[PDB]
Amino acid sequence: RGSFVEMVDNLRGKSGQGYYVEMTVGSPPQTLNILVDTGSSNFAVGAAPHPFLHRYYQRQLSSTYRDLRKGVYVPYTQGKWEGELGTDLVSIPHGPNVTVRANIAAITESDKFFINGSNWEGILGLAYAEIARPDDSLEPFFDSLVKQTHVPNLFSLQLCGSVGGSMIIGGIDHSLYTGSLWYTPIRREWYYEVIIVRVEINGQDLKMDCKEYNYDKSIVDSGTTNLRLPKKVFEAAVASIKAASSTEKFPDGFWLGEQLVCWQAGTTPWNIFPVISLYLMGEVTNQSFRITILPQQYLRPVEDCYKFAISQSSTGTVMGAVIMEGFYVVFDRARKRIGFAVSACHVHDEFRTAAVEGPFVTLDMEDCGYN
Ligand SMILES: C[C@]1(c2cc(NC(=O)c3ccc(C#N)cn3)ccc2F)N=C(N)O[C@@H](C(F)(F)F)[C@@H]1F
Ligand code: NA
Ligand code: NA
Repeated sequence: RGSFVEMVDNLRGKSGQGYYVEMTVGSPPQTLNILVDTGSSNFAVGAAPHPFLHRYYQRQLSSTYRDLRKGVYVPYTQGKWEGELGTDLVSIPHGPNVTVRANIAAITESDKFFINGSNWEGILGLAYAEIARPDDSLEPFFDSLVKQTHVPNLFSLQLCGSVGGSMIIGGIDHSLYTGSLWYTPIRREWYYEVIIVRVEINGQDLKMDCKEYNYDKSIVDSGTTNLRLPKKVFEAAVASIKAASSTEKFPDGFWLGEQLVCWQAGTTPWNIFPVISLYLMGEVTNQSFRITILPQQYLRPVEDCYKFAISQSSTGTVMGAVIMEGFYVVFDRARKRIGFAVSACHVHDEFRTAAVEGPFVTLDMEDCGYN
């Protein structure tokens, strides 16, 4: 408990391609790099020689593979995968010293799913059964780990924005953050859904009915890059960010992520750009706390050309790698709560850093959830 040196620095990534962990499947073990995704619930790995893949799961080499004789077809807004379900032995070499029989979707066909040039071959969905495909009877990886071993029911993520970071399975590592953790209730176990109770742009309230902030949900999602905001909130949010920064001008397409913006090396003026404050529902009645991110988080370098990484959504708020990279994030499934602390690795400057503070008094926080 509190100290897990074998797990520190067990994630890798390339900017905008996500964070992955090394895993092994089958006997003998086949090593695969696997995207860490708290916004889905399937363990799904490349199982056929798609040209984008460095490696793929070869069921025929595994003596412990068991076929479930059942297909799965999974579309998303862009792209899709189809695969064959079964189970096999899975370990995490730089995770707990255990092996579990987990469900695995062996991906046999995909479209716009794998990234050309990336170093990962599958996805580890860490969310709950309610959104597993085909349905909630396909037990997700984390559920199997907890049922079959003594690994405690929690994990935590430190994403460092050549990306790296730490996934601590079964605990928290105190060297990964500073100050205190503050917890927000997981409103329902499907996605890691939470409730945003107030939003401030450089300490000015957007002043919306807070139901707008969670229309139709807000979730914590390591498998998305952007901070995504419901359209109505996104519109209010950039209007207020535009106003805060208008001491300089950007093309308008910029704010829709339709073009990039550039300054010449080491000239980016961060001091014009405002901080963005999200207040999350706290653990106690009428109590919230707030997390504060920097322009360093919402202006992503494209390899000095940044992309605006907040974007409108029709699926609700998505706190992607934009948010998580400032924070150490504890997915405390045993107590149905998500903890945030300042990350000991976040990208910052001389004037400002990311922040997690409380308590604040916020009344009627239950009105903020969408039904
Ligand atoms: C399974 C799924 C998903 C995630 C990624 N994710 C990255 O490719 C990436 C890229 C960069 C970063 C970063 N930083 C993280 N992930 C790619 C394909 C996917 F199919 N997971 C989530 N959460 O979002 C859904 C969606 F992508 F469709 F929106 C989708 F359900
Ligand atoms: Na257990
Ligand atoms: Na600490």
